[PDB]
Amino acid sequence: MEAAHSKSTEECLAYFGVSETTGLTPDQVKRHLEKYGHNELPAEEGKSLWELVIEQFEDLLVRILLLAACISFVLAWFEEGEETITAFVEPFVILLILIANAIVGVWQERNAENAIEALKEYEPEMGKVYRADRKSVQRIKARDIVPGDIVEVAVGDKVPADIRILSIKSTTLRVDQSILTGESVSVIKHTEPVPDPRAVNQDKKNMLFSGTNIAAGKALGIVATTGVSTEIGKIRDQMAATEQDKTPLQQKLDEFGEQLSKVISLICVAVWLINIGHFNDPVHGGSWIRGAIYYFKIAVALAVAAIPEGLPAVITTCLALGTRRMAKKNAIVRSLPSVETLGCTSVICSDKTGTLTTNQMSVCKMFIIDKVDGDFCSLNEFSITGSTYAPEGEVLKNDKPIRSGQFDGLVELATICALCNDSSLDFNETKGVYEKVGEATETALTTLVEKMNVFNTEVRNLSKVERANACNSVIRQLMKKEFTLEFSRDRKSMSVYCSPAKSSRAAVGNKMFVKGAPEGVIDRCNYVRVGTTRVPMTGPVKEKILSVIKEWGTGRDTLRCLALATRDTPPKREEMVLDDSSRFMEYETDLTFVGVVGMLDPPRKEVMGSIQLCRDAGIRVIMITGDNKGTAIAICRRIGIFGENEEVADRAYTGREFDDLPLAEQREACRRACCFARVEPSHKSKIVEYLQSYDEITAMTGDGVNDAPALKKAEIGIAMGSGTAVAKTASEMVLADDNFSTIVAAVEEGRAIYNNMKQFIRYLISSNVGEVVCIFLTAALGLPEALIPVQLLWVNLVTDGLPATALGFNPPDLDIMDRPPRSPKEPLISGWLFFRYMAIGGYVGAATVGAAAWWFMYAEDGPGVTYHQLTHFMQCTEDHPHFEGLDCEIFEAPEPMTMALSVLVTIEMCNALNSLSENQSLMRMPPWVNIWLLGSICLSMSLHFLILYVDPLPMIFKLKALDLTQWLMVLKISLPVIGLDEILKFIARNYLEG
Ligand SMILES: C/C=C(/C)C(=O)O[C@H]1C(C)=C2[C@H]([C@@H]1OC(=O)CCCCCCC)[C@@](C)(OC(C)=O)C[C@H](OC(=O)CCC)[C@@]1(O)[C@H]2OC(=O)[C@@]1(C)O
Ligand code: NA
Repeated sequence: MEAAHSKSTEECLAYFGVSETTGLTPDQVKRHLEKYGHNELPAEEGKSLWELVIEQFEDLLVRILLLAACISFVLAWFEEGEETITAFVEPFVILLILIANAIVGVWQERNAENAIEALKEYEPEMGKVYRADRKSVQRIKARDIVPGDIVEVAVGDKVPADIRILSIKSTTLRVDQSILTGESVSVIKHTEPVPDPRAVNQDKKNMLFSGTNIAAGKALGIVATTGVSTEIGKIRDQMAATEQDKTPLQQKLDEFGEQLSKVISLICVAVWLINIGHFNDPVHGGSWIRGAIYYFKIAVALAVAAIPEGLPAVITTCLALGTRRMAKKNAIVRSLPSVETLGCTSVICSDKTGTLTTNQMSVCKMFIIDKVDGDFCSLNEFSITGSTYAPEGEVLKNDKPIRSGQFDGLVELATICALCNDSSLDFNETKGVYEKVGEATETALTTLVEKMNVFNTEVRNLSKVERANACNSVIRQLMKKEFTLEFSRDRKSMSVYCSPAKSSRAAVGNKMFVKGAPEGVIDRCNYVRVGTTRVPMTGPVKEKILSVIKEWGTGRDTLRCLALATRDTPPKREEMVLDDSSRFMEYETDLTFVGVVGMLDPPRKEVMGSIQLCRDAGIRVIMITGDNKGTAIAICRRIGIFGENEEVADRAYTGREFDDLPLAEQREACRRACCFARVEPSHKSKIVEYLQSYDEITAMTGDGVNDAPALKKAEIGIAMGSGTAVAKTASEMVLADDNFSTIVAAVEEGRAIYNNMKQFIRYLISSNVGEVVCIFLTAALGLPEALIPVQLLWVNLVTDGLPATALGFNPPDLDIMDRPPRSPKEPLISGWLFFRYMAIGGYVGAATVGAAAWWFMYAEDGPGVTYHQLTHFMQCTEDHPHFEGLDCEIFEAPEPMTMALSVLVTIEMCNALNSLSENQSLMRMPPWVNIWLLGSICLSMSLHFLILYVDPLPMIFKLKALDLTQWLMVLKISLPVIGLDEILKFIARNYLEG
């Protein structure tokens, strides 16, 4: 039964055909188990180790590298020679990267925990049932529990399934439904049916939800639903059905792989098309076995030259360090790729209480009735100082200190606040401050009566701990609390039944003290306290009361108002049913209005400016609160969301108003709203969807399992540090200090990181562009290989990895938050920038190839080989007289490759400096603006010389130490790359900035 809350206890027992006294028969247990299944959320997909390794080879680029590893392995096999010490090195390194890449991918899934499995933390192992096969209670496995089962719970027990309460054996039953919401304040349950079939869980006062705890009491019930059909199971299904898209960077990177694959293939065809002329070569002569190895050697090199092998490592490093940085700013980011998404945040939906505000309640104002004389009326307004829970403050009338005891109305006022209260104070000796015990709202009343002191009790003589509950205890000794009628949202109030102390043999003198929302309470007030006297409630007076309430709540005070009334003649104790909470409003009628208290939940000191930062950054901020629409709007105006005098009729909605709109007007409302009050449980997810329908990168806050699907759906789900474990696991970021300002600080940091990420991404890919051209040129012209896979890998992983990493430490722009959010579809390289790297790559490709060609020709250490024979170097071993001179093995010399490599390295060191700013020249933004970058370049070169001198290394990379003259030639051809980019930057700054 999904609607068991609306059904009577007799109807639920009738439905399943079960006896409350005996329970389900063994046949019924069988039939119900087979029908509804076991009481458990389905097990997650057990991704095996082998299946996990395979996923690491599903990426397009790692498959290309895998293919390039195979050809390299085959070529390292089928070869003539005895020097295999530098043959199987190349295919082994490529394989090592793939394996190392596969190791990391497995290490992540090993440590990653999804929120769906975090929900299984809330399903207990055991559960107690009554079945017909036994007299006493039998504790069985909770998964074996079925709908229709008669279950028993007690204090400490974790509720095994969604249960319709049948009988409460103890006096009262308190349940901790904190895993659903955030308020750990235990709620009271009953057995009477809840009329509304479409009632929310908060109002289902006769249900026990799977996962919650019995704070107090012991009761018997019948299982309504199990497994995924429970409230927590229905949430699990929503999360499982929620499909989270990849971050914009991941979508661009994936796009990059798709296109890099095409290019790689295209080039291969191009190389073949250029060498079509080999079809006109005689079949007799030459070597088709050496001609094939050449075309396969350059193929392997082409792949390695294309893939930014070091990029996924550099990205991860930047994010991990940024995460550590954000952690110090109270922002705990859980997913590394979410850092980018965080910087693209266009809309931030934050809860008010605890985040936008301090959740530190404090009574600021209050008023009683001073005089009612016909059409004439006067109130007595007061003000209270001190915003802390400490009993340190005074009461003022017109800014003048007054004694509360001199007002009879205020004595009754304080009496209500002390007795109609389930909270208290406690001075912490460890911290040294007064902390709250219970609800923040009720505790604010506890603090108030300590400041008022209507009886002028000697409180300056007491200690610090005894000072906490002083004036309260004085009032408690006056009236004896018989019982309390709990709060309920249907009547929005609570009350306490009290009898006088000195009254052992009497039945006359009882009083009821009511508190709650002003509207409902005042409507039930037929009388008015004027000091000790009482007058009938009249029109003009009632309006005078409601007006001030409207002013305090909707004004710049933004106060939450509570109405306090007393029932002078409460119904007889015997004529009251304390189990039927439906009759409570009736019990709280014919009241006498005493006064109204106004309390403030002050906004954080940093929220005001943080909101403004968002306005500057084009980030819309939406408030979600429990306040009424009027107060909600007022608080928005106070914190700067709304202009103090701007129209907001179409920018603020209640949950009910939002439901009354058609689906078309709902989507429209979300694109312009900034304030949601009294929101219904399903609305957070709905709002996110609508925001996503406008392609908004949405941030969303929450702290309970109720908000879990919304947190998972939003691009950046945000959880509170004081929040639940499931909410945290369902989020992308955790606010350690629960502060809204932490969010904004995180977004700014998110922008700074991605800007630097744009740099080393474009820097590394730019290098790969130049490398490919080098491989293409050396294949098109038919030149000996200038750069080999082993060398290119060292560059892309180490030599260029260090400057790339350093580019992630580039100083952020000063106008970071003075710019609109970045469009997710904004490409990393396009337009004139595409042309720049198109030119730079062409330069690098020519410089590296040219440097190798320079050694074969116009070099002293090199031969006098002409161009015509350098392109036909594969024919020197056969057609000797055509190229008579030196040995044919000189075409495999290590010197020209070192010249190419050193040029590649040097240029990329220069291009790293060119990557400090996109358009700003080095004359405007010097290289020493980034000290980390300069240090990285020094290290990269030190590692370059490392593999040039340390004997085991230059053999592996096929390198030889360059002469001073040769090194000069490297600088002659490398350094002017700065001038080239400088010109291109100059063209961008003066002929494109429109
Ligand atoms: C490693 C070497 C090059 C070949 C390369 O990256 O491939 C291209 C390709 C994949 C794109 C291009 C490259 O285009 C070429 O260089 C083609 C010329 C071929 C010359 C050879 C002679 C026959 C990028 C690299 O060119 C330069 C000019 O910047 C820019 C950009 O890249 C980005 O925006 C960064 C990716 C996150 C992408 O156009 C990108 O694909 C698109 O989806 C984007 C948006 O990605
Ligand atoms: Na999410």
